[PDB]
Amino acid sequence: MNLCYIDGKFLPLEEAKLPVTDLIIQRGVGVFETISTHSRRPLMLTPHLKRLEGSATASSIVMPATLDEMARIIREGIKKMGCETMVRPYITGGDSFGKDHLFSSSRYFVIFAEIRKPDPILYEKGVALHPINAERYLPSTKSINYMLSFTGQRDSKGAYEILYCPEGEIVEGSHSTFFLIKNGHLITAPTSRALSGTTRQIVLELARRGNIQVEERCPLLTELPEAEEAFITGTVKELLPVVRIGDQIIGNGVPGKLTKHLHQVYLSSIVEWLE
Amino acid sequence: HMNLCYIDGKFLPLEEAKLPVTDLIIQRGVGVFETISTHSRRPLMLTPHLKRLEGSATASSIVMPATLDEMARIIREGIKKMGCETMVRPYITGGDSFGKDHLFSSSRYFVIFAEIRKPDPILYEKGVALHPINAERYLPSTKSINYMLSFTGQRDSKGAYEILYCPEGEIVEGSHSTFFLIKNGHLITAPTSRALSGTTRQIVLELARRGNIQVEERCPLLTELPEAEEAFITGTVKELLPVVRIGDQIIGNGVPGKLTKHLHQVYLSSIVEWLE
Ligand SMILES: Cc1ncc(COP(=O)(O)O)c(C/N=C(\CCC(=O)O)C(=O)O)c1O
Ligand SMILES: Cc1ncc(COP(=O)(O)O)c(CN)c1O
Repeated sequence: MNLCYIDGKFLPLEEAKLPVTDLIIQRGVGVFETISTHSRRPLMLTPHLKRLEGSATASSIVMPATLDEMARIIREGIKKMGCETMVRPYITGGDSFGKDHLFSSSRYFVIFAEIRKPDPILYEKGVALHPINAERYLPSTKSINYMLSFTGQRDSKGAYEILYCPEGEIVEGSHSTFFLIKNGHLITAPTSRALSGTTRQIVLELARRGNIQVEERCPLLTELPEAEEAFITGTVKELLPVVRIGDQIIGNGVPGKLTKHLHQVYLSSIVEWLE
Repeated sequence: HMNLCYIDGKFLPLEEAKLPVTDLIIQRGVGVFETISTHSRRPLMLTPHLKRLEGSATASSIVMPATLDEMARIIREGIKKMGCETMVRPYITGGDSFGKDHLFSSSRYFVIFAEIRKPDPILYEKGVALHPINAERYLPSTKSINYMLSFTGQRDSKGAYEILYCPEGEIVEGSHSTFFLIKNGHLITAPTSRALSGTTRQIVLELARRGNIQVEERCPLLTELPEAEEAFITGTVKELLPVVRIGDQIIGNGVPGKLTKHLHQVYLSSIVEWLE
């Protein structure tokens, strides 16, 4: 069964509740991470917890626990789940923004759920993305505000995921780092504009190992007709091929050879970053 | 009276009200709300606020969890229990799931009742400062719970009262307020194609129509501020709050102006007409 660690206890997820006074509810003041397991070990646990502290600090939220305490809770919850686990620690604003311009009464909780990988057919056929003219503000911060990822899909035509394409510059997915492949090169937005993805970081290391050139610039929507391949990355989805962006088919409209090769190398290599 | 929360069919003490962590308002910021205030313990613009709430929900793919008649019933019953000037905030949550049908079909709702806290009389006397930012509210007709930018954007606000959304130097609105500029004795305010349909905004345009004061529904430009006489922001609690500084730019003579004070007086004299 799914779990939530809150107020010092592991509860059944469905029993865990938060006071309506919390500014995560009232004003969307919250940050979080998604951590996933392979062989019941958390992948890039330390990078994820460093990113969470980064998100909190950048949002003027005082950490309500040490990273060592959060790692302790995360390991104990994975052990209790006894399966491959998706873990989501949340840090809330809590009830007040002080005279000192900090959230000093932050609450936190940690969700544990059995991992749900995208369906194997989505790796075989790839997915469609819906481009929007919008950006994530303070893009290095992973806040809980994913409203546009849902609302901005009243007319997404069954797309898997939103693509933030401010003024036609591709930055990233609502849940994913975006990679374009052009002439055998990787193109991905720089971390000035895109979240510093853990999967992103591993793919750049794999590209270095493979002597695959990476350009850290925003691919343009206007470059898509000349791309060979595209994929999106995240700890759960791994490398997921993108065969359509809006009305634009990417290359031949099926997952490409460099995407499949990089996904195979990822799966073979991720032991190195298991904690 | 103590603060209340209506949730799961009961009025609780606010401090006892809790929401499941499974709710996507918590996990993903899927939430919309309104702020309703009282004059003489009667709700101001209750129907326009509830229609705006349904607008917000519908535009966010959230299936309303109660009828507007039921929400109105709850709001009136809570005001009666408070027996004082009340700020009322109904919230509509995403609930636990986004369906294969691209809707939030298990929305929750709750309603907070709190004693009204007006800005300090000194802020009406001296006016306030706004901090301009190069950003916009996406889905601007929708009032969502996402106010993170209003808080984080105060590392460098220089003590501003409120952030002002000034995408590409075009003034749209505050994080919590409608923005009005005064030039040559008339009103400039962003159109509702770009700004929230403020209930205070709507009343101010009707008062302008009655007073034969010209309203231009265009985004005032940061570059026009040196030529403005006055500015103010509006919201159901703050009423008309003078703005004497935007960024490093002083507005007019740097004190509240005569058309702002006149419109605030007519507002307060006339307010009964929009009570329900
Ligand atoms: C805005 C955004 N960009 C990029 C990423 C990719 O980051 P990483 O490679 O560190 O996972 C995420 C992860 N979004 C997730 C997890 C999705 C996944 O694991 O595939 C989320 O919680 O939505 C994200 O939310
Ligand atoms: C973005 C925004 N703009 C304007 C307003 C003012 O609307 P009203 O006059 O209905 O309070 C609010 C309400 N706090 C708001 O959140």
